[PDB]
Amino acid sequence: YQRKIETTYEGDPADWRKAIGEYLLFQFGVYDDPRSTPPISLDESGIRYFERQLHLAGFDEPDHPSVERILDIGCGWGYILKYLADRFPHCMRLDGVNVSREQLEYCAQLHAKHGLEDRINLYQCNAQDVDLLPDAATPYDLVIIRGVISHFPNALYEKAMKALYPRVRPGGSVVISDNLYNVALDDYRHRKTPDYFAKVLTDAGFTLHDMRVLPSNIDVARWLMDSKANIEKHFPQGATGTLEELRVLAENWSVALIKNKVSTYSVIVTRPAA
Ligand SMILES: Nc1ncnc2c1ncn2[C@@H]1O[C@H](CSCC[C@H](N)C(=O)O)[C@@H](O)[C@H]1O
Ligand code: NA
Ligand code: NA
Repeated sequence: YQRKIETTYEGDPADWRKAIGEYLLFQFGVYDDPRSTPPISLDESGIRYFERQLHLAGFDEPDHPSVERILDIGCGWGYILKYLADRFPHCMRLDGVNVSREQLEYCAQLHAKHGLEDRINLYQCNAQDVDLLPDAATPYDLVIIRGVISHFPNALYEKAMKALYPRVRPGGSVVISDNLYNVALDDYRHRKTPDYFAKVLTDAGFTLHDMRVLPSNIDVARWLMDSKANIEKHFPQGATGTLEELRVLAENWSVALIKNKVSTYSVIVTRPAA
């Protein structure tokens, strides 16, 4: 299982920057932010989407909880952790978990470029093993799971949430983005529905704060077709590996989004007080 994930994300980050943007954010974007000046890049749409999730989780309210420890589960190429270090300058502990050694090497380089290595800790760790993270005595105020659970089988997703719940502070937020199938059954010719997806979280003990389609189907399609155009512009001789797979997937996934067969969801849950 884990070797397949490692193979998927082992490619040169410089090639990925040409495909998905300089920030290497890989869970779509929003094209509706009044602060965005068109044309809207993948970097811009991705960050504005993440900012909208933090807004929906209550972090623009002046009396939100003090963000003292952060976890990013499946932290990709590390820009969400960089953004969060800038967003919460008083947060002196941000932890990233990832199975991809190539992505973690890039994360360490990005964080070192910004002098963030004393605030951001990196762990080569499966999501199911978050119970192994150091200092259980300091719970997490904010946990990010951005485009990761779609890579998990149902047993792994349930096991990971069971491991995560004790590590979240009461009143702390888990801010999730994932790619779901809108209906349980489609014509014959890691599938999760919204009801199933939310029930894993509430069964684990979390309380729903907000769940909605975000980005919109047409915004996810825009992100995919802009990434496809980037790959075709920057690899005119032909793409290889995961970037060729993304180029092909962009059209098929965009069609499914236009037909409303699949959507991307923002899912925010909190740990309740005992
Ligand atoms: N079981 C697992 N445990 C930890 N990380 C996992 C995982 N399965 C997938 N991943 C990681 O999940 C990420 C999916 S891509 C999304 C990356 C990042 N969160 C972003 O929003 O840009 C990759 O970093 C991949 O290596
Ligand atoms: Na390159
Ligand atoms: Na690896």
